Amino acid sequence: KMRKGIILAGGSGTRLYPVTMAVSKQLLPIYDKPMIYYPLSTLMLAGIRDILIISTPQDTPRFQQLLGDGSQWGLNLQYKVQPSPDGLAQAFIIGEEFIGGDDCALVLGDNIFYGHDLPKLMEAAVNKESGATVFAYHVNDPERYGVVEFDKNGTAISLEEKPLEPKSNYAVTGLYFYDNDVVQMAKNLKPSARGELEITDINRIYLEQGRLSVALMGRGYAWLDTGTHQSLIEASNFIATIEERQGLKVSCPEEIAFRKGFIDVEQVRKLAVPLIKNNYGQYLYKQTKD
Amino acid sequence: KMRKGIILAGGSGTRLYPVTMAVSKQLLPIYDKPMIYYPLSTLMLAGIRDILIISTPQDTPRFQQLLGDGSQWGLNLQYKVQPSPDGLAQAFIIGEEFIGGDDCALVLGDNIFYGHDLPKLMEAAVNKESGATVFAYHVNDPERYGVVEFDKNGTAISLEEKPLEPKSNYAVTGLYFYDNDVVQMAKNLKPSARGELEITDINRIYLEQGRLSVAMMGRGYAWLDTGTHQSLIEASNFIATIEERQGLKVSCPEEIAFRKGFIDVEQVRKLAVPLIKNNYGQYLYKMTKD
Amino acid sequence: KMRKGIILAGGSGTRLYPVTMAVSKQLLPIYDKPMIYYPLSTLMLAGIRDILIISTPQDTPRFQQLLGDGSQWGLNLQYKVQPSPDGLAQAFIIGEEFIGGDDCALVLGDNIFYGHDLPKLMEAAVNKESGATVFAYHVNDPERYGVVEFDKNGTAISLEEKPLEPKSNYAVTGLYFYDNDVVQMAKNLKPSARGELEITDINRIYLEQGRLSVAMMGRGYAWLDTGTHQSLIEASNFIATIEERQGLKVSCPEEIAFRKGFIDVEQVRKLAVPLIKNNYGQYLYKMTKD
Amino acid sequence: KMRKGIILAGGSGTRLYPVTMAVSKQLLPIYDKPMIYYPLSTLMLAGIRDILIISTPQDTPRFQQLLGDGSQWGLNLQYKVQPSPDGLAQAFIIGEEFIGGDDCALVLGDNIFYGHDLPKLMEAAVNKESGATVFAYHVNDPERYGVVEFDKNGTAISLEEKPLEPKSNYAVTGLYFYDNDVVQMAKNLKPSARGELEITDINRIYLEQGRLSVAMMGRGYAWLDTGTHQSLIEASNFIATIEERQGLKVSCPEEIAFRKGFIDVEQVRKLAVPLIKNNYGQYLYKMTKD
Ligand SMILES: Cc1cn([C@H]2C[C@H](O)[C@@H](CO)O2)c(=O)[nH]c1=O
Ligand SMILES: Cc1cn([C@H]2C[C@H](O)[C@@H](CO)O2)c(=O)[nH]c1=O
Ligand SMILES: Cc1cn([C@H]2C[C@H](O)[C@@H](CO)O2)c(=O)[nH]c1=O
Ligand SMILES: Cc1cn([C@H]2C[C@H](O)[C@@H](CO)O2)c(=O)[nH]c1=O
Ligand SMILES: Cc1cn([C@H]2C[C@H](O)[C@@H](CO)O2)c(=O)[nH]c1=O
Ligand SMILES: Cc1cn([C@H]2C[C@H](O)[C@@H](CO)O2)c(=O)[nH]c1=O
Ligand SMILES: Cc1cn([C@H]2C[C@H](O)[C@@H](CO)O2)c(=O)[nH]c1=O
Ligand SMILES: Cc1cn([C@H]2C[C@H](O)[C@@H](CO)O2)c(=O)[nH]c1=O
Ligand SMILES: O=P(O)(O)O[C@H]1O[C@H](CO)[C@@H](O)[C@H](O)[C@H]1O
Ligand SMILES: O=P(O)(O)O[C@H]1O[C@H](CO)[C@@H](O)[C@H](O)[C@H]1O
Ligand SMILES: O=P(O)(O)O[C@H]1O[C@H](CO)[C@@H](O)[C@H](O)[C@H]1O
Ligand SMILES: O=P(O)(O)O[C@H]1O[C@H](CO)[C@@H](O)[C@H](O)[C@H]1O
Repeated sequence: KMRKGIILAGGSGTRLYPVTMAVSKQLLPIYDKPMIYYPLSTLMLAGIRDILIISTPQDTPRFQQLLGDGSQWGLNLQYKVQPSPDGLAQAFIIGEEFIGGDDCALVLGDNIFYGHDLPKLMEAAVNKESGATVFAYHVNDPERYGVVEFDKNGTAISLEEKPLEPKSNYAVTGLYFYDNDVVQMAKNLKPSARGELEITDINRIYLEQGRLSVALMGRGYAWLDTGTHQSLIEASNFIATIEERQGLKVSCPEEIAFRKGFIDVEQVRKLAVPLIKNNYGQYLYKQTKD
Repeated sequence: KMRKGIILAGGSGTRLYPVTMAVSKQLLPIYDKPMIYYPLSTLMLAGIRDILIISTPQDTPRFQQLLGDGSQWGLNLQYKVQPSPDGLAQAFIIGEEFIGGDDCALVLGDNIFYGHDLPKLMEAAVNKESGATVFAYHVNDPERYGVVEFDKNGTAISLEEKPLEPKSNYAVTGLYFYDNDVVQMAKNLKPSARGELEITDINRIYLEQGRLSVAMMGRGYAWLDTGTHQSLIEASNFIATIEERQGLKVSCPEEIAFRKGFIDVEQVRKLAVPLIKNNYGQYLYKMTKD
Repeated sequence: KMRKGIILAGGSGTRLYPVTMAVSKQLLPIYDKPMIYYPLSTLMLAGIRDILIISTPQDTPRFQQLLGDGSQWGLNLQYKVQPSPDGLAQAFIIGEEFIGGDDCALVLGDNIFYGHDLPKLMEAAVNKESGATVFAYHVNDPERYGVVEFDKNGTAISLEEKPLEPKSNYAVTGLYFYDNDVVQMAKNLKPSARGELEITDINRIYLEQGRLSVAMMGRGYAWLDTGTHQSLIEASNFIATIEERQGLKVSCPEEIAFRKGFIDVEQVRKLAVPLIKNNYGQYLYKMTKD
Repeated sequence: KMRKGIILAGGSGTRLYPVTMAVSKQLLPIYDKPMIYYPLSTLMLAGIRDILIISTPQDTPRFQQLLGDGSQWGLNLQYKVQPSPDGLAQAFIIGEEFIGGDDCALVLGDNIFYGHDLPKLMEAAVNKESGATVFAYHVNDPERYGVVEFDKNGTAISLEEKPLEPKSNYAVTGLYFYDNDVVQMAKNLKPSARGELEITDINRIYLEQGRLSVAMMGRGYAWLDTGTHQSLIEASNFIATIEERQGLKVSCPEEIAFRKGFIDVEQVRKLAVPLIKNNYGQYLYKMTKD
C-alpha cells in the first residue's frame, strides 16, 4: 500500500463572516502565503505526494484555480466537492474512489503545525502497518475540540467531542493517519445528535478496538489557532516573526518539494523566473544559488 | 441627488504574490472585514452614497458578487473594469459617464483612514464648491508617494510623484475630492516618466490654478496602506486593538448607513440575519437595541 | 512652570507579577520609551510644566534618577512617596503642599492617550474657572472602571466605581482636572468597601454640587489599555505602528518641550547626542535642523 | 557537585535608550515574566543548578531582590558585579573563583530559545569532556553577530564577529559551554574595537585547536531577537501566542524546577500560596493538581 492525502478545506465559514463571504477561509493569508499552503506542506513533509483537496461547491474551484494539478511541485492534486459541511468523517466517503485500497492521511485545511523534527514526529504514524494515529496537544480550551482522556499510566482511555466537562486539556489536532479501514467505517457511521459525521466517532472505534495510537505533540511545537479573527492575526504575526528572523520561509511548498527531491533545480528556476520581480520569486531563485 | 465617489480597487497585486494569486487584494481581511469595507466606509462617512467601483477584468465581478447594487446599505453601487493599471487618473476617464456633470471623490481601495473628527474633515472638502482637496500626511517613506513641497510659511507650492529626492516627508494620501473639472483634466494627461496617467499631474493643475486645498492631516490621524505582507498584518492588529478596547467597530458599513440614516432599524435587522451567528451580526443586532 | 499636574505612578504591582516584582509598572517600556513618558507628555500638551510624580518608597528614587528636576526639558519636576497604595484620591493628600492654593490636574501613570486635537480637547478643562472636568470613553468592559451614567438628554447623572451592573459603557478615563477645592475633599474622604480612597468619590462630590463637566472623548481617540500583560503588548504594538508609519514619535517629551518653546536648539542637541545611537536621538537632532 | 553556569545580565544597553536608562534590559518583560527568566530556564533545562549572575553596580541588587539565593527553586544562585561593561569574556575573569576548576556554561541574559527537545539539543554540549560547544542559527542579518562558516562537509572553518562580508548566514547564539580552559583564555584576551573582551575571540581559540563544536539549531527552533524595540515587542507577542494557546508557560523557572525534581509539590504549594492573588500564583498552584 501507499498513503494518499486528503486536505479538508470546507466549512460553512460563518464564524468568520463577512471576511469569509469574500474569501474562503483556507485562502486567507497567514503572513506571506495562503493558509492552505501550511497543511499542504505538512503532508509533503510526511512524503505524501498524491493529495485530494475537498472544499465546498463555491470554494473548491478557487483552490483548483490557485494550485492546479500540482505538477509544478512534483505532486498530483485532485479536487472534490463536499456538498454541505456535514462532518469531518465525510471526507472518507467523498474520497472513496481516490483512496482506493490505500492508507490515508487527512489534515484540516486550517491546521498549521510548526516545530523542530516534525517529520520525525510523524514518522511512526506514517510507517504504521494498520490502525490509526492521532496527535494530542495541550490547550487551554479543550472544550472546542475532540478531547482525549489518559489514564494514570499515560494510556488513552476515552475520546469525547466538544465535551462540556472536559476530562483533560489534551486536544486531538487536525492531522490524522489511518489504514484502509476508515472508509467503510465512515460509510457505516451515523450522524451525531448534532447532525454531523464525526471524526471523533471514527477515532473511538479504533480506540475501542485497541488500534488507536495517540502520540503526544509536545509544548515545544506550535499548533496555531485559526478559529477567530484575532487568532488569525496572531498566527500571521507568529509566522512573520519566525520568517523575518531567519530569512527563511515556514511551509513554502516549492522549497519543501525541492529539498525533498520531488523537483529539481531546473524546475525551481523555471518556477522562479516569471516571479523574479516579487520577493517570493527571489526566495525561490536564491534557493537554487546557495 | 446622491453625492458621488469612485473606489479604485484594481492593480496587478503582484507585490503580494501568492496571497493575491487567487484573491483580490482589496477583498483580503483587515482584522474582521474585507479590505474594501474601509474606503467604502470612508466615502459613506463623507456623505457619499452613489459609488462606482473599478477593478481588473478578473476581480471586478468578485466585488459585484459580494456587494451587489448596494441598496441593502442604502447606497447605489455600480462597477467598471480598468483593462490595465495605467494610472490613478484613469479612474476619471473610465468614470466619465458615471460622473456626468457632478463633483466626484476618489479613494484607493487599499487605503485605511482613522481618527477623531475624520467625518468633519471630509465634510469640509465635500462642501468646497470649486477646485479640489487632497490631504498631506507625514510619512517615513515619502518617496513611495506623491510628495508636497512647502514654502517658508507652510504653503504648498509644488507636488512631485515618487521623487528620487523628496522635498518633504508629507505624502498625498489616497483620498481626493474634485469638482467636475477633473474629467477634462484627466482626458488631457499624457503618460508620465513611469508611463502612467498620474493623479499627481491633476493635482498640480489645480495647485497652479490656485484651486488646490492641501489639508494637513495631523499626526493624531492614522492613514495606513496595505503595501506589504507585513503592513497588512500591522493594519489588522491596529484595527483589532481599537475595536477590542472600545467594543465599537471601525468602518462597519452597516453601522455607518444606520447611523447616517441611510437605512432604518428594520433594514439593519435584515442585514444582521446572515451574520447573526457571529460577533459581527450580534454587533449589528445590539445596535438596534442600544 | 506655573500650572500644575500630578502623575500618580505607584500601585501594588500585584496584577503583573512577576514583571513588576523588581520594576515599577510605570518604568516598563511602551515600544520605545518608558510608560511614564506618555502621561507626562499629556500634561505638557495641556500646558502644564510644574509636575509632581508620586511613586512607591522603592521606585520614587528610580524616577528621580531618570528624570531629575526636569530642567533639562524646561519643566519643574518634584517627587513624593506614597507609603501604601491606599487610593487614587490620596494623590491630593500627598500632593497637598505641591498644589498650594492652585488648580491641579491628575493623570494616572499608566494612562496612554493618542489622537487628533487632544490639546484642544483638554482646553476647556484647563481653562475652567471652578469645578472639575473628567473625560468619558466607551469601552467594552466598563465594569473595570468608574462608570458614568447618562440621562435621556446628554447629562451625566451618576458615577459608580467598578459596578457589577454597569449603567452605561462609558468609563471615566485616568485624566482629571480640578480646582483647589479637591484637596479638602480628599482629606475628608473615607476609604470605600475596597479599602481605597476613591477618585470616583471626589468626582461624585463635584457632580452632586453641579460643578462636574463630563467631556466625551470620542471613538476617534485611542485610550490604550495597560492593565494586563497582553494589553501592554497591544499598547506597544499600537504606538510602534503609528510611529513607524509616520516617522514621528508619539509622546516624546523632548519634542514637545522643543515645539512648545520650553527649550532651545542647543539644549535639544545636547539631549539628542547621548541617545543618538538609535532612532530616538537621531529623531531629536533632526528636529532642530532644518 | 552541581554543574555551573553564568548569566551575564549587565551591559549598558545604549541601543535601547531611553527604555534602558529606566530599567535593566534583562528586567524588561517578555510577555508575562522578566527577560532573565528565559536564559535562567535554559540553564535549568541543561541540568545546571549552581549559577552565578553578573550585572552592573546598579542592577545587581535588583536581580538579587527578584531571585534571592535560589534555594526556593532548588538552585544555588550567587552574584557578582561587573564594574563596567567591558565584554562578554570578562564573565570568566569575574567568575574565576566561582568556576574553580570546573566546566562552566555562559548564557547571555537576553538569549531566549523556544522549541521541541531543547534539553536533548544541549545534551552533548553539557557532557563534553574537553573543548567548547556553541550553537549556530540561520538569520537574515548575520553581520550583527558572530558568524560561523562551514566547508562542504559541514566542518566549521572560521568564526568572525560582525563580519563586513559574512561568510555564511549562520549566527552563533548566546549560549556557550566551556571546559575549564576558558578562564585562562579569557585572562589573555585584549580589548575589541568596541572596547570589550569578546566571546568570539574565546571561541576562535577553541576553533584553532580543533576543539569547537558547532551544534546546528534547526529552523524549527526559535531564537527570539531582543536587539531593538520592535523585536522586543515581537518576542513578547511570540511567547504570548504560545502560552495563550497552550494554557502553559514557556520558561517558568518554578515549573521547570518542579518537573526536574529540584523541588517537590509541597515546596511549589509554599511558593504559590502567597501569589494565588495573581495569575502567576494561580498557575503555580494548578501544577500541583490535575
Ligand atoms: C464540519 C466540517 C468542517 N469543515 C472544516 C471547517 C474547519 O476548518 C475544520 C474543523 O471544523 O474543518 C469541513 O471542511 N467540512 C465539514 O463538514
Ligand atoms: C524540515 C522543514 C520544516 N518546516 C517547518 C514546518 C513545521 O512547522 C516544522 C517542521 O520540522 O518546520 C519547513 O517549513 N520546511 C522544512 O524543510
Ligand atoms: C496605477 C494603478 C493603481 N491602482 C491601485 C493599485 C494600488 O492598490 C493603489 C495604489 O497604486 O491603486 C489601480 O487600481 N489602477 C491603477 O492604474
Ligand atoms: C490604588 C492606586 C493606584 N495607583 C496607580 C498605578 C497606576 O498608574 C494606576 C492604577 O490604577 O494608579 C497608585 O499609584 N496608587 C494607588 O493608591
Ligand atoms: C505636538 C505633539 C502631539 N502629540 C500627540 C499626542 C496625541 O496623540 C495627539 C494630541 O493631539 O498628538 C505628540 O505625541 N507629540 C507632539 O509633539
Ligand atoms: C460613527 C462612526 C465613526 N467611524 C470612524 C470615523 C473616524 O475614523 C472615527 C471618528 O470618531 O470613527 C466609524 O468607523 N464608524 C462609525 O459608525
Ligand atoms: C558587553 C556586555 C554585555 N552584557 C550583556 C548585555 C546583553 O544582554 C548580552 C550581550 O550583549 O550581554 C553584559 O552583561 N556585560 C557586558 O560586558
Ligand atoms: C520541560 C520543559 C520545557 N520547556 C520548554 C523549553 C523548550 O522551549 C520546550 C521543550 O524543549 O519547552 C519549558 O518551558 N518548561 C519545561 O518544564
Ligand atoms: O468540526 P468541529 O466540531 O468544530 O471540531 C473538529 O475539529 C477539531 C480540530 O482539530 C477537532 O479537535 C475536533 O475533534 C473535531 O470534531
Ligand atoms: O499610483 P501609485 O504610484 O501606484 O500610487 C498612488 O498612491 C499615492 C497615495 O497612496 C499618491 O500619493 C500617488 O500619486 C499615487 O501614485
Ligand atoms: O486602575 P484602577 O485603580 O483599578 O483604577 C482606576 O483607573 C480607571 C482608569 O484607568 C478609572 O475609571 C477608575 O476609577 C480608577 O480607580
Ligand atoms: O549583543 P552583542 O554583544 O553585540 O553580541 C553578542 O551576542 C550575540 C548573540 O546574542 C553573538 O553572536 C555575538 O557574538 C556576541 O558578541
